[PDB]
Amino acid sequence: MSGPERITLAMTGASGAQYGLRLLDCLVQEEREVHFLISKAAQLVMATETDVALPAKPQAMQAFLTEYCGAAAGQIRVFGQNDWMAPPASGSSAPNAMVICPCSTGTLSAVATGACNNLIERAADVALKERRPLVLVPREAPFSSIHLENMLKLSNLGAVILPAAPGFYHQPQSVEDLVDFVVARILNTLGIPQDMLPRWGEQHLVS
Amino acid sequence: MSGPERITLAMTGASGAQYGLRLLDCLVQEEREVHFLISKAAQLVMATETDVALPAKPQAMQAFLTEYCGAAAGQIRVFGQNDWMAPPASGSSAPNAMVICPCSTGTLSAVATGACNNLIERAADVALKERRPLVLVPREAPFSSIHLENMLKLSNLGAVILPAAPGFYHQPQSVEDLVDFVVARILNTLGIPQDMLPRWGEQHLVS
Amino acid sequence: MSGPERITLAMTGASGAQYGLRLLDCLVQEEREVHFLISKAAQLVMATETDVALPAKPQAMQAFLTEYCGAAAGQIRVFGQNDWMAPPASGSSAPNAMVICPCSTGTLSAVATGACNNLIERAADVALKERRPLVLVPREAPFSSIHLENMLKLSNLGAVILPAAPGFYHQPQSVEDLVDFVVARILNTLGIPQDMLPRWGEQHLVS
Amino acid sequence: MSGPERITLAMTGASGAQYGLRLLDCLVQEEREVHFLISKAAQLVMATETDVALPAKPQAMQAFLTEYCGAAAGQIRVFGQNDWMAPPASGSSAPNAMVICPCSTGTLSAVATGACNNLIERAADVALKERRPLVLVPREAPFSSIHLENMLKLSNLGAVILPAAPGFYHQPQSVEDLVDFVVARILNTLGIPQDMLPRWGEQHLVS
Amino acid sequence: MSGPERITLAMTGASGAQYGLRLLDCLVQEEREVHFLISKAAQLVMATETDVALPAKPQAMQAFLTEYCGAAAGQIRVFGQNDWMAPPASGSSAPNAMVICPCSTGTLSAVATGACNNLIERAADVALKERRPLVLVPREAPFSSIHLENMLKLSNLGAVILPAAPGFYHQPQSVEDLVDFVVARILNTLGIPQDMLPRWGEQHLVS
Amino acid sequence: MSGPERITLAMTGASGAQYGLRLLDCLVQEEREVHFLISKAAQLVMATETDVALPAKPQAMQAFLTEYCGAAAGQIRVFGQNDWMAPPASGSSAPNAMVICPCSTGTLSAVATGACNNLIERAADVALKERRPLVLVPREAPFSSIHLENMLKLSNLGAVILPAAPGFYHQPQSVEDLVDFVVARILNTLGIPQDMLPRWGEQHLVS
Amino acid sequence: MSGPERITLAMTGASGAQYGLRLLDCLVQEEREVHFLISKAAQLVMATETDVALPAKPQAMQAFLTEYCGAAAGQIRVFGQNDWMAPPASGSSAPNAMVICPCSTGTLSAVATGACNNLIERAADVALKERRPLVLVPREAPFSSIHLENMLKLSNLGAVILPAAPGFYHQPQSVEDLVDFVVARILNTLGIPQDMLPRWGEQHLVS
Amino acid sequence: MSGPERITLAMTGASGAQYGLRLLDCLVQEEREVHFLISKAAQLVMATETDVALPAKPQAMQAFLTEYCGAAAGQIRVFGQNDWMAPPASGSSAPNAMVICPCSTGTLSAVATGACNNLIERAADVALKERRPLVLVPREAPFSSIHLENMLKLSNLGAVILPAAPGFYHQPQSVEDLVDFVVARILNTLGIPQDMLPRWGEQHLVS
Ligand SMILES: Cc1cc2nc3c(=O)[nH]c(=O)nc-3n(C[C@H](O)[C@H](O)[C@H](O)COP(=O)(O)O)c2cc1C
Ligand SMILES: Cc1cc2nc3c(=O)[nH]c(=O)nc-3n(C[C@H](O)[C@H](O)[C@H](O)COP(=O)(O)O)c2cc1C
Ligand SMILES: Cc1cc2nc3c(=O)[nH]c(=O)nc-3n(C[C@H](O)[C@H](O)[C@H](O)COP(=O)(O)O)c2cc1C
Ligand SMILES: Cc1cc2nc3c(=O)[nH]c(=O)nc-3n(C[C@H](O)[C@H](O)[C@H](O)COP(=O)(O)O)c2cc1C
Ligand SMILES: Cc1cc2nc3c(=O)[nH]c(=O)nc-3n(C[C@H](O)[C@H](O)[C@H](O)COP(=O)(O)O)c2cc1C
Ligand SMILES: Cc1cc2nc3c(=O)[nH]c(=O)nc-3n(C[C@H](O)[C@H](O)[C@H](O)COP(=O)(O)O)c2cc1C
Ligand SMILES: Cc1cc2nc3c(=O)[nH]c(=O)nc-3n(C[C@H](O)[C@H](O)[C@H](O)COP(=O)(O)O)c2cc1C
Ligand SMILES: Cc1cc2nc3c(=O)[nH]c(=O)nc-3n(C[C@H](O)[C@H](O)[C@H](O)COP(=O)(O)O)c2cc1C
Ligand SMILES: CC(C)=CCOP(=O)(O)O
Ligand SMILES: CC(C)=CCOP(=O)(O)O
Ligand SMILES: CC(C)=CCOP(=O)(O)O
Ligand SMILES: CC(C)=CCOP(=O)(O)O
Ligand SMILES: CC(C)=CCOP(=O)(O)O
Ligand SMILES: CC(C)=CCOP(=O)(O)O
Ligand SMILES: CC(C)=CCOP(=O)(O)O
Ligand SMILES: CC(C)=CCOP(=O)(O)O
Ligand SMILES: [K+]
Ligand SMILES: [K+]
Ligand SMILES: [K+]
Ligand SMILES: [K+]
Ligand SMILES: [K+]
Ligand SMILES: [K+]
Ligand SMILES: [K+]
Ligand SMILES: [K+]
Repeated sequence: MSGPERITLAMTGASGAQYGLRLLDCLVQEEREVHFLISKAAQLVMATETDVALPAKPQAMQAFLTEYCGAAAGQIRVFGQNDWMAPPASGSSAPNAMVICPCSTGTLSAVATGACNNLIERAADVALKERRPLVLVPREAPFSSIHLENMLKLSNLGAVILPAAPGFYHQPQSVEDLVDFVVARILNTLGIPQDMLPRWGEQHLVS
Repeated sequence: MSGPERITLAMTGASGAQYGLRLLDCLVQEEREVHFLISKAAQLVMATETDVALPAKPQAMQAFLTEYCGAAAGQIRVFGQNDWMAPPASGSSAPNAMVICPCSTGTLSAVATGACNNLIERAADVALKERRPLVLVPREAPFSSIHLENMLKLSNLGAVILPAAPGFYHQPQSVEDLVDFVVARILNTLGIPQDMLPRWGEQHLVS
Repeated sequence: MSGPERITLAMTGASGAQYGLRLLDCLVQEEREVHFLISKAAQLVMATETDVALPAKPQAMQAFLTEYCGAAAGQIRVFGQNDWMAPPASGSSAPNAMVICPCSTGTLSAVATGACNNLIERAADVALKERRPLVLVPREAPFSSIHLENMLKLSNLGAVILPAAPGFYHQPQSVEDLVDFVVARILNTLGIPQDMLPRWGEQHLVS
Repeated sequence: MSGPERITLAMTGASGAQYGLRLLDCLVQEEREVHFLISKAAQLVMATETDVALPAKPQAMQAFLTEYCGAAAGQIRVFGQNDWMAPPASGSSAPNAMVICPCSTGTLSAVATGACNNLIERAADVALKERRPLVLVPREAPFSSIHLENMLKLSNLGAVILPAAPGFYHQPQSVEDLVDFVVARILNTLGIPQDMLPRWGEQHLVS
Repeated sequence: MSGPERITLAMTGASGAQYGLRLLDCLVQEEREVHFLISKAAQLVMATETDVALPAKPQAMQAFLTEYCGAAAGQIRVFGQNDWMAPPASGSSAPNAMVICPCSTGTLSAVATGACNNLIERAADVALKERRPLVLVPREAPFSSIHLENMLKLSNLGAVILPAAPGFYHQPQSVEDLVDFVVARILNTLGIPQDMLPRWGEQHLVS
Repeated sequence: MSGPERITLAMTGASGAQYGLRLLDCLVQEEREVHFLISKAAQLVMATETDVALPAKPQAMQAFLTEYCGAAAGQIRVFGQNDWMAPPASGSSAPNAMVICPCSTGTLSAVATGACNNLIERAADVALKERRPLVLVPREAPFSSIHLENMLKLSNLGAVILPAAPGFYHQPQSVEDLVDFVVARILNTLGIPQDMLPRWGEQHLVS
Repeated sequence: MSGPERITLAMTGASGAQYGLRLLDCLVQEEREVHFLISKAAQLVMATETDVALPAKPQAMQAFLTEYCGAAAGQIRVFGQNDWMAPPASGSSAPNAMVICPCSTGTLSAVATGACNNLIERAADVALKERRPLVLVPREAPFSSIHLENMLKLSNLGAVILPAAPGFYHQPQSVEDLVDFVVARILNTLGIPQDMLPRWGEQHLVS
Repeated sequence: MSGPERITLAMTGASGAQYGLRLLDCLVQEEREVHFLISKAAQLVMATETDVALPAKPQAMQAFLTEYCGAAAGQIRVFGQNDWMAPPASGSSAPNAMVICPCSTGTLSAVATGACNNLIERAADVALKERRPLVLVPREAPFSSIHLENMLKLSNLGAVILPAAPGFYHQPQSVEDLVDFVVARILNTLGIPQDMLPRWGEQHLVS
């Protein structure tokens, strides 16, 4: 397979819960193992913006997402916000790529400063120290200078800052097509196959 | 009226021509005077992403947009890319707010470095030196460190960096609802009334 | 009216609870709408330094402060520390000026780094990104280099750093006169009328 | 009225005393209240470059300028260089816009470093801390890196650096027309009406 | 006595709980007063890495540690994570040296940014502002650039960054000898006598 | 004795002359030798804010302060603003701690830039180069970025920035109790005994 | 002869075409060889601000300027904007001093960033790399922070930033006298004799 | 095979010679080719801290280490400190990963500054310029700001700073278990299999 076998997928409390659920679904369809983390605020976002009725506790959440996605037993792990016995908490874990989608400005801040206050933040700290892939998907507008400095610091350290800023150059017809644009770029970044977004100009030879 | 009487609206060659056309339409409906500039690349974007058949030359373009938007005679000015006799080229002009929507990474760069190679770039240079409003609406993903440094520099100088990163917390049902989210935030930034996006929590008293 | 119609007033756990209560009282007397937030540590400060017996929960706190201040029904809103449905949590809210009085070194830090861990910190993050007024009133001595760097960063971004450092040039006779000095400068900063502190030299013509 | 009711006008010892006297005259004609400060070196410049015989002491200077300008009694205040009882010395004063015209490199330095050695320098320090308008009009050539760093620091803090560098694009015919160009840009910066310099392109609709 | 009479000893959730317990034991044997703080994560580390069954609540923990160490009544104080009435929370307290051993990357971050979210972090903030000794003992590998920037900032402000990186130049024979190496260097840093690690070259006169 | 035998006490022209006079009184009561310096502006502040009728010339001022404070002959030295033969002007002098209380923004600037224009500024320059204690007590609000950069630079070089920002956590009942709070913190900083402000939590053992 | 034998004189599209034409005339009268470059925008400025009817193409322009200035055949070279075979394009050319007069903000930007988009910009890039004289004469007001950073960078690298900011201390009587002031300072900078501006104080011996 | 076929292993004169010998042994057992370099000071460390009697000259050292490790002929190359004909001296060499274990503060400095004074330092310079793996294993405590700046610079350039700071979370029972912890993390960093340190949480599915 091309790309990572295991992805840590963290959802934090920015608007755009649809992006994180669609990415989860694509990762599952690509037979990847997902270590799923979700913040309390992201739970409130998902309740507000979607009709997904996500259970609160990790085992119930795991059972629910496995069914929602059509996943295999064991394919989605769920870990709670203080579960330091989970693989993402240590750099001695097997290597995973990590994506924070969506990424709140508060989570962006914590990652940029090294605040390590829950498993999402620690997981990101471990990805950086181990030089494992780290993709942040912020959703905010305007971005203040606070936000921008935090994104620049992490981009300079090799994190990929991938704003939830979809393109329109494949004539999107629905909200889903815009969601899938962003998801496709995340999968592209990770080196995971996707067929939602064609390869630009692949068939163009000259002019 | 609340907000500026005159807006310089520059469209550059990032994906998201729909945002610039919808903002133009809203500004016209709010009885504002618009000084419209468009780059050659933005013309190619508009041809690719939309069914708007925009004429190439400024007078024909002006006639076309006046009709497209339902504007009054004289309400949309169009100026070509080297027209230094246009108001935006000089800080001795009457004051305008300026929005670059969408803003390509190349236009972002030119504004951040002071490159003054066409009227859009000069207009932005004048807005900064005169401390007149300047709003950039970049559409790109990932953002590299190049992009982020350019956005940070301009944000620190009082430009508003407003990525084309719509929210989902009003349960959007169509591409248009996402377009209108971004447009609403631009109008909010400018201090121009809009009723596309409600005032969050306006009716919430306690808890 | 001169100055903002709505002020977000956040009290955090620095010494100087008297300043925040007096400012609240002045804002109420000036017929402003106040969105009141208070941290858990600020509750402990208020219990230690004052004889105000503030209820713990937002609705009871709202009822209590409305009575304490002589406010109109609805004039003081109180929002709890995780209430993301409150106006201050979103930049799509109606615009407010925000004052953090007093501002702990920990809240100063969170605002400077963009940590967004409760509604006070998120509210400040939103004020900065929206270029809405943000006034911090730190109370600390000595200030370390940590403190000073955090204040400088925010001052450079247009926040007003207004230490709780009263002047003596109007011959204060009581603790209240010193409290009112600081409050007056906050109201001056906000553009709200006050008659506690005269306009210096207003009547001086020459020499 | 558009623009500030009160301007603090400080003349320092750069060449270009004509600019400061013409601005004073325009401000008076626009019915503004002027708080006038002049350095000892600026007195020597005025004696060298002009035929204005300015008295040395503040009351005599005030009487003289009131007559020279056709001002109303009380409209021009003059304050001496150590008069800390004057409004500009305190941020608790009524708000004024401040212009230093012309601005010597030494005054530029003092403002950039916060040196507070006379009332002009303190007044500028107060304008910055209160986020009241501050316009500096340097006259120097070449500018060294010392000069440029000082101007950049203050520009980054929201001061307007407006060099005495007139334009020629309205075909000036006299020294006075060049003086009036610079004065017009200062008044433009302050938001005060002026009809010396037309609004560029105001009548240009297309091309 | 040489060295401080009172040490604030904070244990945070890095691996190396043995270092903190051994330092506590040495401090007790040197008749020092210890103000002991421990984070929730450090409690989980101690449970995982050692057979010390530490009670959870401060009074029970105090009784337990007094017995474990052979301490005098009152010699070990224990304070909970929000106990702002404890001496370390205020710079008006009697002076203490502070050691964070072990120091997690998250606690390192909080100290470097001034986040003041529990008593350990506030205590460190107070040590820095009062220019009282502050020793951090990080245990992490690799160190990322996040970690290193945080350590550099604090080292530049006079904190001692003392990694849990034992030496081998006294031919250690056990895990305990390595633990005691690090502890000895902490005591050396604090100016407290120790005889675990000889003074290098003390008896070497020439060559 | 604990703390320095000799303190250079400089009063500059910020509001808060009461702080400097009370500190002088405490230092005298602690049998310290004081080298007293006062700026011309500080003389004007003392005349405005207090009923102390301080003579202008150093010998008369010395006689006056010796009486005002109950000092021993020779215990208060007074030196004029250009007296380079005074001990504070040279690092070859016997070592003193220096406190600038209150510290104007102009004196803060001069110390931060090394301007050495009077004996107070030179004395501070000498304290820094000799790594002798230097405590600045600024009184200003808001602090601008100018102020904050100057304070940060000096704090990074080991000066203590101690704003005149009293605490309220010992339930102050008078202006004097607030003055004494600040004075106590200065004496704490210097290592001089004081009993105005208790040691926080000294009697708290657990919880 | 004192000063350079060859000057590259580039005119760019800032207001102040009179300065560039007068400098050209003085250089010709001093028997210097001039390599003349002019941007398209500078052609539009010259048409607007002057009655010089400058031909568009380099050979016609050369013939025209030779006549306008009274120059010898071959004394004024003109090179077009993409003529890389011209001496200024290579550092292996014979050495020239270069002056950009007037210098637009866009040309200032290009030189500061190394953009090399036409022969003027490349010529400046070559002057810097060869440590040959480079004088920029900007004409703009206000200068923004963009402008100032670009000028500072180049000043730090040894370029001379000489704003078109004439002095008045030789009692100018006409627009020409102000033009000649600036020209004189450029010639002074280059080490070329001029008698338009006397040597200040040359005859002053004492006082 | 996973990971690099060739590792340049440099031992420098920090304490911790055991780490370098154990890593050498593991690399040999994993059938990797090792290019071994050792500094003169590291020879003195090995003599002091271990009972390995390492010959001084490269051929004798090679024979000795081949036997000590059970290596194949040709599997360990040894190169002397000025042998510029060795592969590590040139980026045109076949690619190797490089580890400096242990890394003295002096070698850390040389690598950070580009000092190229022996083959170890040149080899590291080549690894950085070729973007080949470079892992430094410093052993020092405290780390000064000198050390930390050097580590930060190299970490920012993509070197891995892996302090000799073992963890205790697998209940180490001997000095060897601590040595093997660090070695395992180096092998993890390099992508070489190891079974000394389990993959954290690999078997944890939920909670
Ligand atoms: C409905 C809703 C939408 C939100 N949208 C955003 C958003 O788009 N971006 C953002 O940075 N925060 C947003 N927030 C706020 C955060 O959720 C808040 O700052 C929180 O502290 C983030 O915490 P977390 O990073 O632990 O998830 C939203 C909150 C809610 C309830
Ligand atoms: C269909 C199309 C879509 C594009 N989308 C983007 C985009 O989303 N962001 C971007 O920075 N550039 C985009 N580009 C590229 C630019 O248009 C290109 O870099 C151009 O030089 C911008 O020039 P301008 O700033 O003068 O408009 C796009 C180009 C085309 C043709
Ligand atoms: C009585 C009392 C007084 C305090 N005084 C201060 C103070 O003056 N400045 C400060 O930064 N923290 C002070 N603190 C500490 C904070 O309250 C503490 O650092 C807390 O974490 C701040 O949290 P908050 O920012 O969420 O309110 C005080 C605490 C108490 C209990
Ligand atoms: C006739 C004359 C012209 C001057 N022209 C300038 C000038 O153009 N720019 C400048 O920075 N200083 C000029 N100076 C010098 C200053 O006046 C001098 O540096 C002085 O210290 C400025 O002090 P001030 O800032 O208190 O006015 C001039 C002085 C005189 C006497
Ligand atoms: C068994 C165990 C070992 C840990 N080892 C480390 C470590 O060596 N370094 C580290 O920075 N964090 C380590 N952590 C993680 C932290 O404990 C986590 O990031 C936590 O948020 C730190 O919180 P604290 O600073 O409040 O103690 C470990 C956690 C556990 C459970
Ligand atoms: C009554 C009075 C009160 C003042 N209060 C302050 C103040 O609180 N802070 C300040 O920086 N300057 C204050 N100033 C201004 C200064 O005294 C002024 O900037 C002066 O140049 C300081 O000079 P010095 O540093 O030599 O004492 C005050 C002046 C007077 C007359
Ligand atoms: C009449 C006229 C006057 C101008 N005045 C200025 C000016 O004073 N300063 C400036 O930076 N640009 C001025 N401009 C704008 C520039 O000419 C424009 O930004 C252009 O892109 C500069 O290109 P160039 O650097 O290749 O000459 C002026 C333009 C015209 C037409
Ligand atoms: C026994 C011994 C132990 C040493 N331990 C260390 C150490 O732990 N860290 C360190 O930086 N230097 C240590 N040094 C010092 C260095 O070896 C010394 O600074 C040397 O110049 C390093 O040179 P190199 O980098 O060429 O190996 C030690 C030296 C000896 C003899
Ligand atoms: C949860 C845990 C074992 C953290 C330690 O991991 P690492 O050694 O810091 O990568
Ligand atoms: C097009 C034109 C007149 C540019 C000059 O404007 P400004 O004086 O630089 O603001
Ligand atoms: C609570 C909420 C709707 C946060 C999103 O606000 P914004 O779009 O980030 O200004
Ligand atoms: C002259 C005077 C009262 C200075 C104090 O003003 P502010 O409180 O520093 O703004
Ligand atoms: C817990 C408490 C009294 C904090 C205030 O201490 P300090 O005045 O900030 O050193
Ligand atoms: C007044 C005097 C002797 C200044 C010289 O002191 P130092 O040698 O600069 O410390
Ligand atoms: C036009 C040309 C030969 C450019 C190369 O010049 P140089 O070697 O870069 O100074
Ligand atoms: C020892 C040698 C051939 C050094 C040159 O290598 P490279 O071309 O600098 O990578
Ligand atoms: K959470
Ligand atoms: K174009
Ligand atoms: K709270
Ligand atoms: K003066
Ligand atoms: K805790
Ligand atoms: K003085
Ligand atoms: K051109
Ligand atoms: K060597």
